[PDB]
Amino acid sequence: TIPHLAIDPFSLDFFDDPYPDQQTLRDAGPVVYLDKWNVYGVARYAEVHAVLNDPTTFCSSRGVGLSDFKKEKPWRPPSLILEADPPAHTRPRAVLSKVLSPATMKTIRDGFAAAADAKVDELLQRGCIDAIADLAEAYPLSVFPDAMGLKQEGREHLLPYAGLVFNAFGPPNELRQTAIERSAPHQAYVNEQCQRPNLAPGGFGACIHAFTDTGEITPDEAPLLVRSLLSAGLDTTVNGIGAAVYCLARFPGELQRLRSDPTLARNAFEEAVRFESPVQTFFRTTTREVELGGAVIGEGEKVLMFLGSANRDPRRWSDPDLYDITRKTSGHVGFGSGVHMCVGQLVARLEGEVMLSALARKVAAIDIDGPVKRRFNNTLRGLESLPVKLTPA
Ligand code: HEM
Ligand SMILES: CCSc1ccc(C(=O)O)cc1
Ligand SMILES: [Cl-]
Repeated sequence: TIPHLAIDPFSLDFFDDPYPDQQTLRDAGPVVYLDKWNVYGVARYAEVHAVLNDPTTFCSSRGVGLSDFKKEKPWRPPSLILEADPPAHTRPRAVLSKVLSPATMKTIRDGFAAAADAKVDELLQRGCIDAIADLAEAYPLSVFPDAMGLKQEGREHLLPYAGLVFNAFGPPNELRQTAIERSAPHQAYVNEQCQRPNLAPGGFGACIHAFTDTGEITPDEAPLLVRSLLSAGLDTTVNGIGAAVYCLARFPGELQRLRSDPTLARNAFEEAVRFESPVQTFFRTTTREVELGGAVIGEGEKVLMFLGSANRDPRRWSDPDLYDITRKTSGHVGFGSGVHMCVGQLVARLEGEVMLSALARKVAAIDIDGPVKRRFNNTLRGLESLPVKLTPA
């Protein structure tokens, strides 16, 4: 009943151009079996959305990577939020929700926007830049570690730790095993910065620790929740802003629309999250036998969701393969959906908005003027290098 496919969604060929293989996955049926890794796959919007929105049947506490925590030892202590189910999930979720709240956004917005304008002005002096190292990486690196309250020393470890995290959701291929081999110093740095004494007053980290007396979390939970923000909050935004710039460079008509109405900046970023989905895939584990898209999946089975594919499903989206900054994007699953829907989305959107705003006001053209290089990762999609020429408005 369920079709069996030999496509490896964690192969370099697949990362290099996933879209044909994703259509193959979608069109094979609502539920496929991937023989390469012995997991179920869902690549259509309807099923991805369904799975995300049934956390009881499709749980996160057995890991959202290939590895099933009931069978194997997690490579690091489980995340208290990503890798928990309700009810254990609920109160740590509420804390991060309050730390990364509207009111917090209001306190950091002017500083994030100043840094974005400053960076763009700086890049315009150089003219010819690498939009990944010099922009997509540089800008979040200039605001997010400070917003966390991290010391200056050791920040070089943040992006490698994050790449390690996203590679570790994948299967035990060479990307994963190589990241884990080199992980020790990145883990040591991160875990040490998660302790209260190391997090500057006023920051997200110190705020998490200050929530440890409300009865929502205990002091011994706070360092792992800081760990969550250091895992999830930098590299994703780097790839999201990277996606946006790449899109504006490939769709000059849309840069021109953005320039003419900079208030389109927030939706232009959202549409880039749909179009390139920085977080491409991750898993759930079935807690019982279940019927999904007319197919029967047994208990204790891993289910691979293709978020990027869901976001390009022509069953859901008109002209899914176009970047349209005035698209009604609501419903996209680039930030997930349901109880685990990205708790950091206000931070991401704020970074993305104020950067695209800066570009909209200061830049007349973005032309690729060098070889584009992709960065390969088991679950993150994004570029290694994007040489562009920026023309000042
Ligand atoms: C464009 C940028 C981002 C993207 C595409 C993204 C994507 C996602 C997705 C797809 C999920 C759902 C995972 C699941 O359902 O298992 C998620 C959850 C989460 N994200 Fe984000 N994220 C981004 C930015 C951020 C930022 C900036 C932070 C922190 C400041 C953050 C922290 C988290 C955390 C802690 C979770 C776990 C939430 C939960 O399990 O309730 N993310 N993210
Ligand atoms: C899979 C969505 S991105 C993400 C990575 C790490 C964590 C965490 O460490 O809790 C949360 C979300
Ligand atoms: Cl760790």
